[PDB]
Amino acid sequence: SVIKPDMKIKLRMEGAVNGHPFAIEGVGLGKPFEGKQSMDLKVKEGGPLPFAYDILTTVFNRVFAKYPENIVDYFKQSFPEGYSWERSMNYEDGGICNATNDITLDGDCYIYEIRFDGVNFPANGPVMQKRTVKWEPSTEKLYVRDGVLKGDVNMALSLEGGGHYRCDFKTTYKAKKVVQLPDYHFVDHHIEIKSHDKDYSNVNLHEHAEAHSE
Repeated sequence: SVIKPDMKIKLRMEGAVNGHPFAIEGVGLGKPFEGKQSMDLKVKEGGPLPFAYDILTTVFNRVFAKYPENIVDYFKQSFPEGYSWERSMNYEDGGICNATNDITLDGDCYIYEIRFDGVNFPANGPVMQKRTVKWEPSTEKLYVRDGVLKGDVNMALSLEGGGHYRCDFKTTYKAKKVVQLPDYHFVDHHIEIKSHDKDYSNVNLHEHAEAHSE
């Protein structure tokens, strides 16, 4: 297979939040079969970012998910051609983020082309006022719809000062070539920023994911 235990990551994100443009590029590595990955992100345009960095982290590849033998792996199946996904993230206070990622493979490195667009975040909200701490772990529900894979997850950001800020995710994954379709299943996720400088110009982001079924 084209999927090897150790692979590299390279990405560029171009986006905007409340109409203000920015761009971030990253370099990382991961273990597709263990569902582990790490990366170093750097703001190239639009910094210092005037919004909570956390609204970006889950946009920074389900190929990095431990898939058991009894569960069809939609993602690892799609390479070398690769796959792409679209997502809408609806926050409880009206803020909404749309994102897309086109994932291709070059040798042993995945290449991401990411677009990010968020709007309607309240000026006094947790995002614009950067009052988030981290995302809580989550469980994504994945199911097939019209020959493609859909995935929804109830997300929540812990807020500095107590409480949580809820956001609902709705994603569509599209393999660039025909692959076997899986049965309804789940993917546990745990994303964490391990380090970063004061204004988040540099960020070290890690993620751990594992799939499973009833």
